[PDB]
Amino acid sequence: PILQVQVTAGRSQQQKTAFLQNATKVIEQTLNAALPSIRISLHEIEQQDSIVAGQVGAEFVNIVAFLLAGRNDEVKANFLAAINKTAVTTLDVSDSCIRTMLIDIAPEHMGVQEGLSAAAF
Amino acid sequence: PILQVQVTAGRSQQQKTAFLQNATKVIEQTLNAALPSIRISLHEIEQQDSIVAGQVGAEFVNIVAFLLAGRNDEVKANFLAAINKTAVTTLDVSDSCIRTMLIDIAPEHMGVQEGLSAAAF
Amino acid sequence: PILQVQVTAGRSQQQKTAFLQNATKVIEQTLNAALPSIRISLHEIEQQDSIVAGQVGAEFVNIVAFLLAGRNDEVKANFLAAINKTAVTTLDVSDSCIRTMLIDIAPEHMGVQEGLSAAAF
Repeated sequence: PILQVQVTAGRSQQQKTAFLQNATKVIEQTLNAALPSIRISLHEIEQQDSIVAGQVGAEFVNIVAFLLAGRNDEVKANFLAAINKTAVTTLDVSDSCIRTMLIDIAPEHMGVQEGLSAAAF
Repeated sequence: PILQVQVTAGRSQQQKTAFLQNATKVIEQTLNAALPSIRISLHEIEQQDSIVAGQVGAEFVNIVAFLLAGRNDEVKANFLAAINKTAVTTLDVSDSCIRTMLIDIAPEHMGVQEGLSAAAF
Repeated sequence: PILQVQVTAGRSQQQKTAFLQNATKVIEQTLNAALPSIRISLHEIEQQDSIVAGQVGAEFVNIVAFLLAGRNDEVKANFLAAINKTAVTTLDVSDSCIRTMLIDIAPEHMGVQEGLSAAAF
């Protein structure tokens, strides 16, 4: 499951390092995808370049997760809980402010190694 | 509805400030989501880091909007019109160059407060 | 089909220029969308701001492609192959490390020129 993440700006590397590290380790820990399938990208966002509720500058994370369809409401429900857990622990933010977004892609619609669709595996 | 936005780079803050402000106010004004549900993130893009039609460096906006499924073609159709309106007014761009992308997420597939899926509310 | 792209950081412009140029030319070359419909945005990502497999700093690309639904598994399958081809040729990376993500949007859910949904055309 490749992941892209927006966090409110202003963290040390190891925050935005260890977070990606146990984000990977939690993406394995969240069934399927050994390792080579997962990636995670962090892209910090400036205050006065974001708004939570209606207050510009409000700390935030949104995870968009692209996974290969065929997975269960409850394993997905499990991703969400452990990944909010990790984001909280190692990004030093609130549980409430992480918006994850689980996007299940079909094997013919993900272009992977060699540009052969994921289906062709 | 959390929002992520790519605009061609080169604006003053208040442009890329007031735009987010009435983008929020228009996201309320566009039925459902009181406030705490909405967020908006702006991420400006350099010329020669984007292309509209086939001409590198061409002013542009693309809004990706993540909303909770269950909403109507016409309220969505309403988002699009007022949000192109706002993007135009306060980002100082053309109507034609904003590409919005309405993505309706299911309540079990959005991880929100506490990492409990949105369904569990 | 508007495109957003994350590449591992560290390329010259013309890499991240010509890539967008034949990415456009290949998006035409991949049936439908004359030109004014396509856009492509590149957003480079720092090492220690990304992870492929579980190794922070690993060169990578992910293309998210937003296209208007109604297109065939095999033309999409064609996008993937030529666009991995182009990404490889002109971004100087491996075939295996590009993750594309084909997202087919419905004509009423894409807000385009004038903020009139794409359906209304």
